[PDB]
Amino acid sequence: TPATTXSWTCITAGVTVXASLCPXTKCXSRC
Repeated sequence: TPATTXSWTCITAGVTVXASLCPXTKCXSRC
C-alpha cells in the first residue's frame, strides 16, 4: 500500500468522525 503521507485513508477516516458530532454535521450534511 503506497500510503505515502496521510492520503485518502487519513482523509476519509478523519472526516467521518467530525461529521459525526462536529457542529453542522447533521444539519443537512447527513440527515
